[PDB]
Amino acid sequence: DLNDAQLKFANDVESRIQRRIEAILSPIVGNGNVHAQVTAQLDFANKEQTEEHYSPNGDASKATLRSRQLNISEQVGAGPRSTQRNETSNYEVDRTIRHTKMNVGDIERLSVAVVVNYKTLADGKPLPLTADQMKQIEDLTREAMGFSDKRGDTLNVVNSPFSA
Amino acid sequence: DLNDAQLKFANDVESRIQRRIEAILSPIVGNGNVHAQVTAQLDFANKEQTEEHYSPNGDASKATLRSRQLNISEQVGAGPRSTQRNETSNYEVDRTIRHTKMNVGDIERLSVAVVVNYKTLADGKPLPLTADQMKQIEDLTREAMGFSDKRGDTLNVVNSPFSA
Amino acid sequence: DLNDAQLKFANDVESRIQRRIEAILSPIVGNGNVHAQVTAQLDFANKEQTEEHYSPNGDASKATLRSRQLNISEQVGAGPRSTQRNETSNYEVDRTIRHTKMNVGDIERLSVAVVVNYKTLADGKPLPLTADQMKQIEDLTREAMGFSDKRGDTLNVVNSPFSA
Amino acid sequence: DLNDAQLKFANDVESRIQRRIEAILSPIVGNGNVHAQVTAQLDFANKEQTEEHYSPNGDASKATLRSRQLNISEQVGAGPRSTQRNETSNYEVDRTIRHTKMNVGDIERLSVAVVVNYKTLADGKPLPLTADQMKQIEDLTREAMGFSDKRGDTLNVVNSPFSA
Repeated sequence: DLNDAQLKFANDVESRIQRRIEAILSPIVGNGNVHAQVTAQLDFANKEQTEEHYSPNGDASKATLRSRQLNISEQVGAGPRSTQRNETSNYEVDRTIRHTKMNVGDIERLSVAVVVNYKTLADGKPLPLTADQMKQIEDLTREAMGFSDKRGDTLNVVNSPFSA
Repeated sequence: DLNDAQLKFANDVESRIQRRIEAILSPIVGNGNVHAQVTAQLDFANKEQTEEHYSPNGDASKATLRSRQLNISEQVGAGPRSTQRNETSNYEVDRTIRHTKMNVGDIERLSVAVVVNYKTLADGKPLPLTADQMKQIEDLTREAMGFSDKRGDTLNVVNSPFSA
Repeated sequence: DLNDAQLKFANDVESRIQRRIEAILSPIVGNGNVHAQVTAQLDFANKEQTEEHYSPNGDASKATLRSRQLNISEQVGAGPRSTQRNETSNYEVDRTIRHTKMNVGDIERLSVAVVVNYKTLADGKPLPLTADQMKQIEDLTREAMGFSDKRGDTLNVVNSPFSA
Repeated sequence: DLNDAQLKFANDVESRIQRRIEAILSPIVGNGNVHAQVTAQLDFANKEQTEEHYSPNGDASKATLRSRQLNISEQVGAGPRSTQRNETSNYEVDRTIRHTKMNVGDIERLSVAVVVNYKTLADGKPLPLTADQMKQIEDLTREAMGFSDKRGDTLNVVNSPFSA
């Protein structure tokens, strides 16, 4: 029931990422000379979070006060000195409440496998690509897939001649 | 259901960013001599936040007072001196409450992949572009995509001859 | 639903900024010899704010009083002196409450990309523009776009010959 | 009843992982020259979790205070010294409540078995593949299956000639 809807959601996301990669990889490598497939680890767990933050007021310069009683006594007779300080302070503090409801269906970790073809010249020899072109393909695929390191995304692009 | 609506929202945003990039990249590079694709990491999490800020009043110059009782006693007989100061102060403080409801569907991180063609002169030789022109294309794409560093936007523009 | 309305709002704002830029850039550079595109980062977050400000009254010259009790005693017998001052003061303070509801749909950051053509004389040679003319175009575009530094606006105008 | 629905859910997930692997393994190894089967250990246990986190306030620099009473007495007569410090502090602490409902049907551990064929040249000799090609197949399968180490995923790809 709901599981099938989630699976179809994942399939559509993967297909659209695949198409976005293919769109940029087509003009330079050529139609059919590139194949990519995407798998997506998604987030279907309902989470609700409330965050409370208090600004520190331990420093007297940023401390906000409402009432303060400072009783000071010094009975000098060091000799028979007698110092007494009774201090009472009531503070008002900064407060920030944030309520967050995470979206259901977010992407947790995306791994993408891309395979490119060789280059057959007018003679027909399948000449492999170069390192610079491979790096360009890797960068383009990283851009298309929305590659990020916090998610833990992995990308692998290899070059090999396609079968007949 | 709602996930499909969010996905269509993302697709429309990406398509419009793509079209905006293409619009400026067309007059100089030429029709079809430029291809770009956009992916958008969006924000579909409902957040509500209330912020409270208190202006500090620790300095006597900016401190606002309502009532103040200052009892001072000095019984000089340092000898048998006896100083006593009882101070009570009630303050009124500046207060700023901000209530914020973040919009659903905002952009978190935008990464854009742009590929340009080579230059075929009247002879037909695919002459590659220059560094200055590449920098101009990068700047134009950054302007079109709304490039920002707080979001974490990444842009990659590479030059390569298009396939037939 | 609402997201589409917000997107159309952004598109209309961007189109009108584009048209305003084109309107002034047309008479001097010429029809079609200028192309500009605008992207707008907008504010669709409902914010409500209440601000309270108290005028400081720590200086006796600007302090407003309602009731004041000053008991002073000096029993001179420094010898066996005995000074005692009990002071109680009730103040009335200036107060300013400001309630603000920010508009939904305001502009946060505007970045604009403008491209101009070269100058083809009667012979037909595409002569590039000059530094003074480029500075004039930059100033005119800044004026049209409502360029501001608090927002974080970025503008890029480059000169390049248009393609056929 | 529900068990059959869960089993069909597992079968669909396994079939889609199998198809994703086959899709990338087809262009290079060839149609029919690759066979893969997937088994999935799934999560059909309803879990509900509430998490509470308190920011530490043991350091006076990050400690937020509401009321503080500090009575200090020093009766010097080390001699007949008498120090007494009575300190009472009321704190306000940061608080974060997270409520999480894990999705039913998540993947716990995925193990995948892939078998590839040999290479029969124009002569017909079944030449085995190379180490580099085997490593490429392993990497592609890891990418397709969403291989992860936290889950405990295991992958085994072996090379052997297919039977008639």
